[PDB]
Amino acid sequence: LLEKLKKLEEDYYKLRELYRRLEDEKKFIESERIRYEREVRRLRSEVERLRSPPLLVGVVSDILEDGRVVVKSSTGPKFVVNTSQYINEEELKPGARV
Amino acid sequence: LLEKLKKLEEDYYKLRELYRRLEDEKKFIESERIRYEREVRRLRSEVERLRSPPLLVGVVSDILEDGRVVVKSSTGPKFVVNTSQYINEEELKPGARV
Repeated sequence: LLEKLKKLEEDYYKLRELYRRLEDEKKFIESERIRYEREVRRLRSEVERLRSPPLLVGVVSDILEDGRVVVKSSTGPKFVVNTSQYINEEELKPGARV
Repeated sequence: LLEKLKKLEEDYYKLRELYRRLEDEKKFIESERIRYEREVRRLRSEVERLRSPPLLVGVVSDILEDGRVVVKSSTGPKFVVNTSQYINEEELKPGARV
């Protein structure tokens, strides 16, 4: 009865202090989490963007109605390549750097 | 004295649980903190492979208005790749060693 309630009160009090004390130690940790969040995102994004396979420049030197477009590449030689579905043969005129 | 013992007991219960949620929140953050810190040091490795030798000189051929830069490499081919937020594009312009 009386004995029962006092033991509960003591035990709530005891653990209230334990959590309050721990909270502090991890508040310092949260501040750092945020710091690290900014950098996790910014670093990863700038590396993958530069790492991308170099998109070489060609100039639509010839064109055909069969899908093939002869692009004089800036490496030296010409290549005959077939264009994607993003770019269309309507967009590809002579003099068009691609 | 049942009245006395209850009043102290109810006082401590609410504070105890209030701190417990904060402790639980900030524990979870602790683990994520360590995971993300390891990732900033790993991402700095990716960054540092970009900074490492071999390196090749390029000179900027032109600036496209879409936020990409066309760089004529000293090998031959000019290539279109994205820009960084490490670098500035006010330092990039036609003839700009990079």
